[PDB]
Amino acid sequence: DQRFGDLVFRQLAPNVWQHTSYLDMPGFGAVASNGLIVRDGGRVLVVDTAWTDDQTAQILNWIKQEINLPVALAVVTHAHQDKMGGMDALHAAGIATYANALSNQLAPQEGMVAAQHSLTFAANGWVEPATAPNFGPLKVFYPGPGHTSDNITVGIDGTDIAFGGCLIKDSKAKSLGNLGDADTEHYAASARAFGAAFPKASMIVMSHSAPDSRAAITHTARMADKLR
Ligand SMILES: [O-]
Ligand SMILES: [Zn+2]
Ligand SMILES: [Zn+2]
Repeated sequence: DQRFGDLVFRQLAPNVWQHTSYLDMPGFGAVASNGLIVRDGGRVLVVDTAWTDDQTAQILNWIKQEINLPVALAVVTHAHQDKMGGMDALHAAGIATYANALSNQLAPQEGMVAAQHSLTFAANGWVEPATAPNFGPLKVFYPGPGHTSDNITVGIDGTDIAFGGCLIKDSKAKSLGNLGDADTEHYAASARAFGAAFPKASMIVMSHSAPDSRAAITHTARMADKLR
């Protein structure tokens, strides 16, 4: 771990880092949320904002210090604050932003600023390529409704890493976290669909646990079986 102001950064693979930010949300403690930073040749790609604009600007500061290449785009994985709370900071920095069309639709009512561009998805869940131009190694997949109706996931080609966002919790988790906007009927199938989309990913990264093996997926799905 690298502490940088109030955030934490951890290298996961040669061109991949996890960003972590915290929100002291009254009645729950200081909640960590993780996203990703990927160097693709001469540019940087970001998955998820931090909770706030200020924290997200700090992610960009860390990138400037440690990588020193332009951030070409960011993709955010649903319309909750931990994933989209820093959209304004990305826009102020001139970064092109992407989210599930449904996330952009939901953003205002969730108190979020929408991304600039909307991703749409084929019936099988893979992103429609025209809507994710220049995504390089980021392979975006909609696994079905789970943690939220709009949750999306991202594999990183050239690595063993797939990012489940808030859909997936680690193999030791006692709960599925914030289910306030969850789809209880479809959660288990959506967790399993994420696993099936990225079958060779041995490192599973997620919002509210440290990186884990694929047991994160099986355990999450087995816990989600109890929601039905
Ligand atoms: O979330
Ligand atoms: Zn969420
Ligand atoms: Zn979350």
